[PDB]
Amino acid sequence: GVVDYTSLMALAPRSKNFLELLGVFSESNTRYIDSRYAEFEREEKGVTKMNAMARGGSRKARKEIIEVPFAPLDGVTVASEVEAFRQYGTESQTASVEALVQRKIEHIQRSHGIYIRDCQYTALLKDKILAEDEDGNEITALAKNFSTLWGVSRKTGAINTTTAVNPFSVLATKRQEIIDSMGENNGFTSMVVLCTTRDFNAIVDHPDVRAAYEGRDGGAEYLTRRLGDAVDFQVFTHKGVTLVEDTSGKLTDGSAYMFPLGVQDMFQAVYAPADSTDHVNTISQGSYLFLNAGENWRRDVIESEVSYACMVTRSELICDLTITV
Amino acid sequence: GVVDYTSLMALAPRSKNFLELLGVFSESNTRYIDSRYAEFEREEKGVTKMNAMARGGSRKARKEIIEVPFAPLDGVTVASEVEAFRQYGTESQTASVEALVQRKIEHIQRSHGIYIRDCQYTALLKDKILAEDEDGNEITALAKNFSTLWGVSRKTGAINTTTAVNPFSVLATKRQEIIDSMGENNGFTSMVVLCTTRDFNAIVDHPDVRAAYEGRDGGAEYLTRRLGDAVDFQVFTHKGVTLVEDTSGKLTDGSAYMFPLGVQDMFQAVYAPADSTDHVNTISQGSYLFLNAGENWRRDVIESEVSYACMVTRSELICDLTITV
Amino acid sequence: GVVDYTSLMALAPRSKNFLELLGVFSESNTRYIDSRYAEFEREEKGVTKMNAMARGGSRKARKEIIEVPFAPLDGVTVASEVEAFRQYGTESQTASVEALVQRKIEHIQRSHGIYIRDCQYTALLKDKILAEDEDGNEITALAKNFSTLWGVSRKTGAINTTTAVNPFSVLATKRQEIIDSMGENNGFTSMVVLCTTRDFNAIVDHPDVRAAYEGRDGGAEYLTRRLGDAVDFQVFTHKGVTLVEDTSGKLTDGSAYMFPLGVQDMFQAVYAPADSTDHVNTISQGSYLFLNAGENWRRDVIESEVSYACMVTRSELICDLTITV
Amino acid sequence: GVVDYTSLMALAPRSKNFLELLGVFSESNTRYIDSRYAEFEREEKGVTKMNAMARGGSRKARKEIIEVPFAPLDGVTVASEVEAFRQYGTESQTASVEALVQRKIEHIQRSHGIYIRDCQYTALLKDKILAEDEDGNEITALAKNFSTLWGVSRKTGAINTTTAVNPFSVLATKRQEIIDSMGENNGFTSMVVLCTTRDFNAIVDHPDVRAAYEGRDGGAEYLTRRLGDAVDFQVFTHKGVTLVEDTSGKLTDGSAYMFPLGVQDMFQAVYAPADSTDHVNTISQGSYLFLNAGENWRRDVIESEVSYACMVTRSELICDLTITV
Amino acid sequence: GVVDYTSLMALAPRSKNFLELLGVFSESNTRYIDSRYAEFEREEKGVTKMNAMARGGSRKARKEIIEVPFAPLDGVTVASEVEAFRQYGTESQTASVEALVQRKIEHIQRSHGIYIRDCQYTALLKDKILAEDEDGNEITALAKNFSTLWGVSRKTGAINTTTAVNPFSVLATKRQEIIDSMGENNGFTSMVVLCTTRDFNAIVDHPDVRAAYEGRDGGAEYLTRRLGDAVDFQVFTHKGVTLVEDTSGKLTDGSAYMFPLGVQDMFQAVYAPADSTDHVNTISQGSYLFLNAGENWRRDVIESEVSYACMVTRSELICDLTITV
Repeated sequence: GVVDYTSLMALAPRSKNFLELLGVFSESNTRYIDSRYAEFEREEKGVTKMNAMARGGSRKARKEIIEVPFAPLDGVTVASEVEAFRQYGTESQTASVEALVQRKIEHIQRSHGIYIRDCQYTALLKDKILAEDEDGNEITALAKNFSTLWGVSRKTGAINTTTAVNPFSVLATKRQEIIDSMGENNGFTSMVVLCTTRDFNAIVDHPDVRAAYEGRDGGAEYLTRRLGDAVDFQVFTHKGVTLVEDTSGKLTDGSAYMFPLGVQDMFQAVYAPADSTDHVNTISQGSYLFLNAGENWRRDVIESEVSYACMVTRSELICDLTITV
Repeated sequence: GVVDYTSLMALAPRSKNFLELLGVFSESNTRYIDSRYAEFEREEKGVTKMNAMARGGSRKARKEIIEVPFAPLDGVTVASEVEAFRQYGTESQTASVEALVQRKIEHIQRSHGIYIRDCQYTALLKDKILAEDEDGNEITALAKNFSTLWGVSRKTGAINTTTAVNPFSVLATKRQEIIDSMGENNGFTSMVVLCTTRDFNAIVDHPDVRAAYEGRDGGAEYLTRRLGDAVDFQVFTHKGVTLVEDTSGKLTDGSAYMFPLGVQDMFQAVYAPADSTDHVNTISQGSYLFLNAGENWRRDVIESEVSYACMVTRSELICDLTITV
Repeated sequence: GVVDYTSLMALAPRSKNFLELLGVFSESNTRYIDSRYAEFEREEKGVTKMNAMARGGSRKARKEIIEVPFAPLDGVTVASEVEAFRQYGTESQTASVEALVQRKIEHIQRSHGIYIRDCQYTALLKDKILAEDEDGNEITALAKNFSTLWGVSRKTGAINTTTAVNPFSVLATKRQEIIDSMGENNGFTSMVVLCTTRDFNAIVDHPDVRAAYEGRDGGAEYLTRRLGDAVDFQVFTHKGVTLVEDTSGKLTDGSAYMFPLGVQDMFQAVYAPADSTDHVNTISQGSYLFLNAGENWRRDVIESEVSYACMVTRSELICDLTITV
Repeated sequence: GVVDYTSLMALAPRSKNFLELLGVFSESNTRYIDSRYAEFEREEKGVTKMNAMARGGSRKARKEIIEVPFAPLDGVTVASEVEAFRQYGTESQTASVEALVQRKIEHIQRSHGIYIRDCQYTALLKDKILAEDEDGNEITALAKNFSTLWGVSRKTGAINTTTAVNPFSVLATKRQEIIDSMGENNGFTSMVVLCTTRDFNAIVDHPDVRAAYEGRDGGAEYLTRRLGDAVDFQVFTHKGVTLVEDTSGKLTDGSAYMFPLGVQDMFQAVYAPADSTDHVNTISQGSYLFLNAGENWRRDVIESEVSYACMVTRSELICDLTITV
Repeated sequence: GVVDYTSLMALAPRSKNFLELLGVFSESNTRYIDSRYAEFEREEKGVTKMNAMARGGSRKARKEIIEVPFAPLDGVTVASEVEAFRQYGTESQTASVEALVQRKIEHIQRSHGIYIRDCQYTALLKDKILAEDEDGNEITALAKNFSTLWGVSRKTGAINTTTAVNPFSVLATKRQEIIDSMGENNGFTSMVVLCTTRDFNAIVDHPDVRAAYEGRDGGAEYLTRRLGDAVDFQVFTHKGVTLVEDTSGKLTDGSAYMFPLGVQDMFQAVYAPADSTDHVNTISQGSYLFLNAGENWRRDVIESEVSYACMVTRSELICDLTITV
């Protein structure tokens, strides 16, 4: 005796974390599937068009299958007043049958968005799929490192800005290495450096560049700043690279990362379907919601789960930079 | 012989005071209830999701009940020309049956907004619920200090910017204390310092920071300034904290407060229902309005009341800073 | 044989002079009445709400009546081609029956707006109602000084910026005097100084403040500048007061005025009805328009009139400052 | 056998040249007439309203008639595929019956806009109506100088910025002369100086003002710049006058003009009707278009013409300034 | 047994590369035709209007025909789940029948946009039509140089900014040469210099102009920057010319180009129809899409092709500048 209420999940769309705002994981490179196994094709080849004749026809991608981790947050009790989920029809919406549903959906979306932000930051920073048990111990049968998955390796770096010299030389060399790795595409938009607030301050005021960054600060001139105005982050552009001060808190100090934006199919995502006998071999809606009124004779629960995974197919283009303060 | 006209309250929505613009008390963390007693749950725990299996289930909040203070401003006399509250139907709206109603509603909303701003500023500054009699004497049976309510304590500070040194060190230490208090969440957006105009000027031009704040003033670069453009306040960002010059007038001189923005469920609010035999155990519309035409044989009155309360559940994260000029 | 065409007055709304843009006289504090006598209530008291009980009830304004000056500009002749005022119906609008009406209405609105701007500037500057005969001689039976009307007095000042010292000290003292006059309200938004271009230049570049105003000019940072972008005025903020360079031309040189913005009911206005046997004891539409086709056998006229008045109820808060160059 | 297609002219409205963007010749002071002779009334008098009584009534413009020059650009051949001007009905619009019509209309509008910009620049600069034959020789029977038309004279000037001193003194004196000429109106908005790029550079960097214009350049602070953002011109404000660098190309070097903006009825325009037996004593649509399919047995032509004229009624307020580099 | 699905191409419009954003190749100067041969008319003459009489009538363009290169990217296999191209009707859209189609269309549009950007950059930089075989060898029977096509020649330049002097003198001389080439039109908007990032940095910080470009950087003041805010490029204006730092990657280092914007008919484009027996002598939709379900008994393919060409009719106005670092 379970009734589905997944459609109401759209009544309050999630927010957009800093990575989503930067466009690293957007709604474009994210597809909904109908199986627990998700296909990701890392197409690194040429699809160039060329001139042909009026007749004569004329016109090999490594893809991998993984298991999408399951994460239910079904912990929820219906208060028998929040049983106003019998919406639409004729309803009594006003505020009584609208605001309660909106608040419940907003709470669920906040929890799901926190989980998804954790997944995305794990994919970008640790270069692996997030999958952990209740105790906080990684499930090695689901946490698959991308480098060891695609048969590829990632770049590194080592900079200490306290002593002397301009650190941006290493960043430029990494830029040349990355663009050589892209080769026949070279389709990056900008070079961003996700750095902590302390690292940003340390690298922004050292005497080699302490004048240009402070005296000649081009406020509201950077493309990211103009495209932002929804977050209070601080940016600085120099030597063809941009320093971005992440303020989410998940960026551990002493570890800044530099990577390009705009490379197609570099970052992907998926929304596997929910575990059920009715939702098997059926397309997924992303975040689910079921109202169970037969699990317990005393209270009815609101079961909610989300299946989601991320990877960096072109993981070779990420510079796992290390800073020292 | 009383007819209700609460629905017309929406014809002129209230303004948004500085606290509402900053997002401290917004329409999100504010719910309408159907009883004089309001429930507030200070959930400070972990609701993290984790990986599970295809089967096996897998998935303690202190809440307190208070009395919502009642505040009627029913003082109002119908002029027998402002008896045009027989709107809609066919009406004669034009200006005669529209502008009078709009002006009356705007006046009532202005009074209610002043009262609500007083409530919110009392909750933030004095860390207690505002409840006073006609003489201006606190009703101790309703004014419940939040610290002594949740079994929690608040932080303090002591800075004199007239002599020397950079005051922001104390602010940074308080920031670390607050983020340690949040612990496993650390989900603050920015560190704002509600300071008076005199305190702002004193702390902005002392010679330790007199150059950066004046010469290197990043006008229209702060997130608050970009998100504002509806108030003429002045802001300054330094050392990872923002100085905000409140211009509402309710911020007494010599007492600036520093607190974080964005912490979920830290600030809440409620709208208890109106005292009546028809509005008991019925959801509330916020601000009410009744037209009484039998109270006095001579004149008819316009009774209006609003029930409203605020608290700071995570009161431990507020730094009750003290400044000296 | 007269047909009314007052409704077409809305086809081209008036502009907004500098005072209207600043919000001194807006559409909020302006009401339409149905008599030649207008009521203005200077409520300077407390309407504060307070806590009460579930039962027990719980909950003197000087208002004055004046005569609204009448001002007809009925001088107008119908060209017998501008007799296309038989609009709507089926019409022939295209451009023939639309642009002629629009141009006539725009001309009438321009004249009325000039008159109304004169009324508003007289109310603010000379602190009296504008009422003059054809020769330009004041009608003392209608020109009622606000100070001698409300039983109140206004403030003054005296500053010469040519010699030395910072003039803003006098402005600050006047600010304290005004806020003391408001007392239990203190609800001003900003301190604006309506000053002429010559006075603005004289007070902006004297050596005491010649550096901050020029070198440290916070362009596009003032609230008025951000809220403007529809006028080319120049502003400067210092010592908690703003210097505004009026460019309307009605501000005589050597006389700058400082007054607060946002004080409720300080500035009011009214639109008395037109003088007629059909428009007596009838609500007013503001600006009227009648087509008279029986006044003269040769030509038909377009009679237009507007009744309008302004006052400063809280006149005690205006600083009639005097400058010397 | 001619069918009219004037209505399709609105499918692609013209652009707005620099003069139109500045508001010198806008859609407000431009009326459509029904005769080859156009009436322009230079009303320089007082229409001020004044107080009157409840009864007693209470309440000479030089206008000139000119011939509107005719300018046909009927040179056009229908390709028998651009015979898709049988639009609407049921059509086949898609792209075939839409884009061809749009391109033809855009071409015609571009030619007409070039002609109209020439007319407007001739009216402003040479202070005469543009009317020339095919050879480029002025038709003295239509080119009527405005000064010799209204019985008025225009101002002049003489400045050489290469040597020394501040040129703006002459501009200020001309400003006082102009405002004295306006007298009882004085309703100008700003003092603009249409100057060439070379003249702008010469007058902007001479050592008397080389510091303020370069070091203290108030970028995006001028009213014109904020109201622009559709043209890449450069502006500078000083001494109550604005220097505007025209980039249209029709401003000959060594001749900059200073004139006020906002003066009512100073600049006017007209759209006389097309020369035909069906369009005589009929209101005009501005730019016409006729499809003639009987003029030539071989090809059908697309006849298009526009009648248009401009004048400066208050020509006495224009300073025909002369610069020397 | 082939069904056409060209209409769905509009479900996801292409992006706009840097050249399209600058307006070099926009949707205005781009027409859809119905033959493999495209007509381009380089009209460099006078179409000026002039005054005429009420009667008397009053009122030679080199055009060339080329073959539009054909470029199919028909390489595509239907997954038998992406056979949801039976959209509309009643459908099951939700996400299943919407997102798959949207993703396929977005992929096809991305490939086509890359091809079209290559065509446009070849037309602008190499001044020839792009046409190459699979091996990447130019088809000389389709690659027609514009100079040798129109009987015209292009300009050149030679600047080395490393040594001394101001390079902008050569740019100014080229500007005068170009405007002399335009002659009786002179209708350019701005002088842009498409330069690489390295060339931009080299030419922006050399000591002759190292101060104005850095100290006096007019951020957000250039017209291109205001009209942009969709790309993170950097611009600088000096001596009446603008330096633009292209970041697309197709601009080879050591070769910057200066050319004017706004010249009518200088840049054109075309969309020839698809090669088929049903799409011959039929207007073109730009990018096509056909679903072939009889080509192979095993899998069905998604055939897609685009015919497209560009030229610079007024090629004489482009300065093929050469830089040296």
